[PDB]
Amino acid sequence: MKLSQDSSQIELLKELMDLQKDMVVMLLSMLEGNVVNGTIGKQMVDMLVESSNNVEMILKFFDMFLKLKDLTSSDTFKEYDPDGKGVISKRDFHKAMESHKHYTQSETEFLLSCAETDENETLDYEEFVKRFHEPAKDIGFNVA
Repeated sequence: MKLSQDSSQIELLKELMDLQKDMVVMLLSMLEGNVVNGTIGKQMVDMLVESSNNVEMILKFFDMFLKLKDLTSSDTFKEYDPDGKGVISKRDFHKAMESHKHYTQSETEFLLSCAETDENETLDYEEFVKRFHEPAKDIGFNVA
């Protein structure tokens, strides 16, 4: 959450979320050959309950950045961006989100903060949904 809002700390976020993927992969390997009501499962569940709040935040992050692809693919946003130029405005993206209505006020504010716009207040949603959706789609599948 901290690095996503910042603009310079993008490669660090990529490295951190690659470390996250490798952690989840090791966790999956720890359950390889699992049995019903096993000690390893007991201990993983204990760890998850111990760190439940952090998993809550991680899951919320992944969900809000997984719904971004559906928002982009919706026809309401296609009306706002009639051509495939890949560039949309701040009002335009905000109104698209507010019509999409599946994002709360806090989620919309966080998305706007994580969205970087230049002097024209226009962002590239074709990279905004690749810098975040793809790592989310990659890690969250392993978490699931």
